[PDB]
Amino acid sequence: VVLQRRDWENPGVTQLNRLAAHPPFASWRNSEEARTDRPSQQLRSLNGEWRFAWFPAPEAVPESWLECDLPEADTVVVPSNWQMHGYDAPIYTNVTYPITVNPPFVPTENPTGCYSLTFNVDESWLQEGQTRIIFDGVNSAFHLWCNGRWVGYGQDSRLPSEFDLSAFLRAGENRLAVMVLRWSDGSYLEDQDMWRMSGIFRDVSLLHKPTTQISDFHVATRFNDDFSRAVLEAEVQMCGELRDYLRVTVSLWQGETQVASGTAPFGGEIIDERGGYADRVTLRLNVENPKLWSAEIPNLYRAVVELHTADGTLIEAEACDVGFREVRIENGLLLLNGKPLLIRGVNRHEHHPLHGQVMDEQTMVQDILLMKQNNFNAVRCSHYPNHPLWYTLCDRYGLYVVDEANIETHGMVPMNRLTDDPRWLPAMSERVTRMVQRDRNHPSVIIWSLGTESGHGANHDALYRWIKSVDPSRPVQYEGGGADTTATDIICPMYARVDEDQPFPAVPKWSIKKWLSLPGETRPLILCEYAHAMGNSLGGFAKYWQAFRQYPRLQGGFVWDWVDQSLIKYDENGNPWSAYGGDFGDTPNDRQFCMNGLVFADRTPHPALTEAKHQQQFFQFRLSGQTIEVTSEYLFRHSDNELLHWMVALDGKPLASGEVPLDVAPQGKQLIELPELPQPESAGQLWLTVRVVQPNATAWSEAGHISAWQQWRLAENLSVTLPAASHAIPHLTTSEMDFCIELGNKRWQFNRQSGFLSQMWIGDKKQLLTPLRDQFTRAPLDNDIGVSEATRIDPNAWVERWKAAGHYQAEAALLQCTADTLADAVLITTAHAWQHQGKTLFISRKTYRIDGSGQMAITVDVEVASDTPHPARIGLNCQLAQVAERVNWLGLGPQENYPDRLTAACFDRWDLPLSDMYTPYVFPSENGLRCGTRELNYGPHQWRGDFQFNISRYSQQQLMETSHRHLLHAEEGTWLNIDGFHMGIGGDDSWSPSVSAEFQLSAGRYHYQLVWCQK
Amino acid sequence: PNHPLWYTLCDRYGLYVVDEANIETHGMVPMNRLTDDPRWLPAMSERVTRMVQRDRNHPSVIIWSLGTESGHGANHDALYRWIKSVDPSRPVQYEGGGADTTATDIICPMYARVDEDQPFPAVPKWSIKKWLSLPGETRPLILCEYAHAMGNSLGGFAKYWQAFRQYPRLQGGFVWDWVDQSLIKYDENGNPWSAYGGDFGDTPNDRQFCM
Amino acid sequence: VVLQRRDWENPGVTQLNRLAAHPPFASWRNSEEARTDRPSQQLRSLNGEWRFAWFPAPEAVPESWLECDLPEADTVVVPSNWQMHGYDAPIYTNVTYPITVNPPFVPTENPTGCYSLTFNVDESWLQEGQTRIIFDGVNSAFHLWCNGRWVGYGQDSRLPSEFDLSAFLRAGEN
Ligand SMILES: O=C1O[C@H](CO)[C@H](O)[C@H](O)[C@H]1O
Ligand SMILES: [Mg+2]
Ligand SMILES: [Mg+2]
Ligand SMILES: [Mg+2]
Ligand code: NA
Ligand code: NA
Ligand code: NA
Ligand code: NA
Ligand code: NA
Repeated sequence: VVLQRRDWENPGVTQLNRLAAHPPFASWRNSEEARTDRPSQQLRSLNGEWRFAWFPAPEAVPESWLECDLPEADTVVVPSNWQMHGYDAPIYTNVTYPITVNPPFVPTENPTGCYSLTFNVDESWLQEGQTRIIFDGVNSAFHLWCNGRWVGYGQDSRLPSEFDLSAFLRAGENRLAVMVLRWSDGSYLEDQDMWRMSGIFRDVSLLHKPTTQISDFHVATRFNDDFSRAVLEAEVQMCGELRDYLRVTVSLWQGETQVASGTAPFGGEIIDERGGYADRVTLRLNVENPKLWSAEIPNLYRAVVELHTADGTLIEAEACDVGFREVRIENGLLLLNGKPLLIRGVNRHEHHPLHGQVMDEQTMVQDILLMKQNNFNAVRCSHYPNHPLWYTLCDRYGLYVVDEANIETHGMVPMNRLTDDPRWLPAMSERVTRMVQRDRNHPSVIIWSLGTESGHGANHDALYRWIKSVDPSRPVQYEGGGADTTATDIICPMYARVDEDQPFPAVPKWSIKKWLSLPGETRPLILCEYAHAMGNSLGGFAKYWQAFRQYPRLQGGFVWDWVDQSLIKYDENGNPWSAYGGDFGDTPNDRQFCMNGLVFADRTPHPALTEAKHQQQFFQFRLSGQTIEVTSEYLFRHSDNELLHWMVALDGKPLASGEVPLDVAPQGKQLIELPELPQPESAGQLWLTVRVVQPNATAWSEAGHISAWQQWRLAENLSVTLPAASHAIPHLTTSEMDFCIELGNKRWQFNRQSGFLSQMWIGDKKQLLTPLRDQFTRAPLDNDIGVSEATRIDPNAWVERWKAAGHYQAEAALLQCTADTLADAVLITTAHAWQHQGKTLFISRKTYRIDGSGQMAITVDVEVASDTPHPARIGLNCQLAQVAERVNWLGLGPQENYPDRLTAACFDRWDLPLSDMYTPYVFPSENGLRCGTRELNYGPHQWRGDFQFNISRYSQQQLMETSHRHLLHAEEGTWLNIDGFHMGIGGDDSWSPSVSAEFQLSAGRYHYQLVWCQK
Repeated sequence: PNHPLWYTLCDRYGLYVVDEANIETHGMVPMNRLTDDPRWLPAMSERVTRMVQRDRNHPSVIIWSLGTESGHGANHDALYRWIKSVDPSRPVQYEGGGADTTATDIICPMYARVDEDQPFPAVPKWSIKKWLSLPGETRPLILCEYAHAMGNSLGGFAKYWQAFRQYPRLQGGFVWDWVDQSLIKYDENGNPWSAYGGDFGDTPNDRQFCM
Repeated sequence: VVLQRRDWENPGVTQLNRLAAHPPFASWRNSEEARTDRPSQQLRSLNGEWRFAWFPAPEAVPESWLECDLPEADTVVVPSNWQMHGYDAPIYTNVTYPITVNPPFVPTENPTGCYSLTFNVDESWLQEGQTRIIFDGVNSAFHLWCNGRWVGYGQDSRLPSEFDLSAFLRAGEN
């Protein structure tokens, strides 16, 4: 009947014989083991080596497989995605469905994973009680057999499917057969922008419960006005035979101390004309001065739920961690424990570069640590319920969680075609209701989400109300249909900009500041997605945080996103490389658009992470005279693990430093008076830097962890002393093709046909491999290219405007090249025009002054045609012959920083290996820029001025021609790009121009000056 | 939902209609055991949604009902909101769980009395005059059932109508009910007689309570 | 698979292959007929004399009934309640369910009404367009076959269940 019914092409069948959803169970038979959360003899893992065979369709599966192991099958580890063992290709598509849109049907060619396990069951498990199997995650649908007999069927890839195996099992050896389908009608609700994989990718377990059992329990905590008193309310349900001797005890523990306890027989209050629930009981425990849970101090208690007889014989115990906290929206503000939150959030998919969508504790812990170390306090489960351990870890480490139903129908036209259809209400309801039933006792979950990108349909309204009715403790949000529909308690837009309206028809994205005050609007605004961190991105991040801090009802947002969804492939030599869309033969695909993370797949930070850390700081600073004002943004905790280190330096040379303990109340202020600083012995700019340091290790950070910093310019003494007059006078030599200048062991050559410096000599060793030429282009960033889908060739994108205007094609045309001998110098004057098909794009006018001290002063004045698209940069580039080990600069750093992403960078003297001056974005682009640089040192060379630079073994040309970072090859010398000016990188989104007007190079006329010398 | 012709005739002759979903779980213990269970939401939703989809163009239909005697479950709230979203032109009413829950736009009690309170635990039937002015209450009151017309009955009918006329927000009600549910049986001579519960060998039965 | 699935003991299955619900249709091919609400040639009634047999359970239904009229069956008027034709007793109960309260299960002794009809369809309906069958009320659940082939299943006693018969119909007797 299984092949005949085709349950995987019927949205009215989402399960068969599946048990009811419930909070995490372990069926402890000892209360102390429940209290301490130790392992339970009644909960076994079936994880490990299973048997697996791949088939192109369920019709290709032999009947013998149900009762006997296939000899051709392989032994594979479970949990796994079968794409990660190479049985078929993972597919990366964003919006467009990986299957033809013909609901409820899927392709007849539907990859089928046949899993099986031969395993033991002890006789004691079968002599009494109930033995069930739990599949925490099967993608996307499956039938289950046990000992050759059909058990049931399940859909929804991201929540546990449980089945009663009591009547199916024998003492001794037993065999499970699991037929997993890659595609089902469930897939229509699973159109997340991620790799499309399949298999048994989450834990498999066996759970033994007694016949008379705890079948459900809900924990609620309510508070008085000042949170000095709480009532813990615990509703407990049983299954089995009802009896007068039955009792439930809920006890609450803080460490080894029992704080409160209540005991009652079964039988709820009368609720209607037919009485009440005889199979339910509600316990109420008073708790004076509860320790409150927050992401700042994750105070937890332990609730133990004992099912027992009147005289104390235990039947079973369940338990959970309890966090006493209230979440409510009042007067337009989201309040936690009566205080308005500021969400420093990030979206986090479950992704591993080797294991695919299988999650392990180590990876989860690594993520949480990195998130907290970088000043995140919140996470969004984009876009499905997570591995169950995730919530336990967020409970214990302290992160706010948006728990989100596994519903996305992005690729439908229009987006709400299914979600407005009552025929799809049952499938949708189970994704929402079974999530709430599983996760409702986790304190870390503060907000429910109805899913993502599924338009706004009547089904959303129905399910919104269901949650509000079933769990009044948490707000419900949902972004679809314009982010402010009747199905959301919070205005939760994606990539709405700070000041700029994007007034799309029907679903406009208003400036977030504007959105709050639209006539009749009163709700809080928290972006469910913002600051798209794809490649070289997070330009404009500081603008969001300034607005968040200024506007009470702007309460933050969740960055998109945490980790690049790249996957490891191996080349012919067996060396690993990072792969994206299309690299597995998957087609259609959306290329690099799966890589939007603040960290690489292996959790190495992108440069943008530090910009997020700095903007998300919990301490704010002001300077007035000798006084630093420190303001705490903590809502609950005092600064009891913080000291302020301060340092004053003169152009990188340390002058004075000290330490002061921080003693700041939540939302409080502390004034720190700096000692009288000694006056500088020379010219230059004094800089004050402050860092907040955590002396002690925490659960989430090491001793000496830096949590916050800030810099200010102090006194400046401009240099008024002229350089010591030189005896020597540089000599000019003139040929038809060159102007050469010589001074001691130094020589400069200017090509009279090109008009550029073609060579320089130290001794008589050549310094250049390529001439020093103007550059007005950059290897395009992902933000420059501006595509969310591989098929789109968008004329509006920056890269396309540059290409169409001929910026990449423009050839320098020489207008002037003259040489004059001065009293103590040689002056070379040049002028070039860059034209494309008769149009003058740019004019560059330069002077090079070479004096007797060996310094070459370059003055550059550029004209940019007002009607050409604003250029990516205004600078010079050359390939140096030198390959040196180190780069030393006085400027902003140490990490990569761009004009609209430089707030985290500090001004100082930095020294790094050359390789650190390149950022290995998996899709190569312009990278490694450092701004506000007054001095750069590389080998024998020094450049001085006020410029931005990048320095690497890769030319802009190679970077723009190369699609993968592992395909890059170090070129002969060192490519140097020195920019007078450089365009913003943007990032408000990555599929439309996102660079703010103040960071575009639109001034028309540009001036910069550089001194090049040998040190 | 009735035979489709009923709505056509009510349109043309002129009667106001409460169109009601085919959902009643009276015999459950407690009454909301199914209607508060998410497993039964799909079956319940089709009884509501497919009614609205059929009858939403009939002018005679002025109010939707979520069914009767099924307590008050979270499934009622979901479906209440579904209707309000899909068809804002008609109020939604539902009596279960005490006649004034979050799943009803109209206080719609059954057999609430004019002056006399019946303060049952959980689901009290207040005096209708008193019900209207309970703290915070602002909704209209229309009894979905009153004046049980069983046998020699309708004593005190005038008392309802005096109150309906005096109180603006007491906007009437629906008598229980129109027609006796008696069935024709025939005796030895082939003479017809009116039969009720039990007269077909049906057991358990509730006798004349169908009339 | 019909007897094996027991769709009538599963609240997750309320229908199979049932068409979307909609307001009353008549598919007029003349605008003046639509305006005046006169009969439509495209809306036929199948009310009248049908064949009927009673069984104590669906397991008792002979497989031959799918493709051939039962000789022991009676000719009855439809629409009708079969209790009113004396096939079994109507039950009057108020609150207490007529069956043991054990959701989603019903008694094994489940009175089964086997209705059948032989009918002709005019030629032009076979060549073009979509032909559906509408059951305005069936109490309480039913499976449907057309020319021996299974069509679908429906619940809810008080709303129409509609099924596309286009791929099932043939020239002559159906
Ligand atoms: O709006 C979105 O933009 C992201 C683009 O990377 C990603 O597709 C998210 O899943 C989606 O919610
Ligand atoms: Mg299905
Ligand atoms: Mg999407
Ligand atoms: Mg059913
Ligand atoms: Na704010
Ligand atoms: Na993406
Ligand atoms: Na590139
Ligand atoms: Na009145
Ligand atoms: Na009655």
